Amino acid sequence: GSKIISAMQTIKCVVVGDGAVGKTCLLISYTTNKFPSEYVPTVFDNYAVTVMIGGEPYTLGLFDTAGQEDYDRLRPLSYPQTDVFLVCFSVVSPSSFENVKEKWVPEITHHCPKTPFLLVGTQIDLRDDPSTIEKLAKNKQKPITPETAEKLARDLKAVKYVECSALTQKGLKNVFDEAILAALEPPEPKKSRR
Repeated sequence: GSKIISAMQTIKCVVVGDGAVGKTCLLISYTTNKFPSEYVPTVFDNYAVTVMIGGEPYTLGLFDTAGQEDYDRLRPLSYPQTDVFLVCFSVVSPSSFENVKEKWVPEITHHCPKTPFLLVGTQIDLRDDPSTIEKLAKNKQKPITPETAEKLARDLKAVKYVECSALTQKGLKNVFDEAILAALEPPEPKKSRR
């Protein structure tokens, strides 16, 4: 019975995998909607901002691999929290979204198979640019197909599968509505009688 609508349930997202090695831009836009086109690691990072689905605020605390001199304990005390799982999907690489299955599912659902599973297409701003080509250029270009992505999201049945470059926003408000809907899970006392 969550309190009335709204309220920053706080959504700590655990991004797993790299996907076209371009997940940075996502976190950037996840907070500044301005990926590396005009963003770079020149200041302290790691934080949660508050977004808005339809007028409700939901913080998103992004958490990637380790990388802290402080050396946190093997078991963080964030157990009692959200901790969603943003499986970075790769539509700008050759079936890169599939290595995701190989180690990302064993890192998110085999690890925390609670519900928050969001398959998000990454670096989609280069899916149409040669930018993501050097990333692989094995195929001199190769974006995920409609039989590729659904192919593995069908294998994990995440919370939801989409595509949206960090800065593009063709579905970030959706992955963000999901990432939050995956870490804020609203009550289900809906009213029937259509």
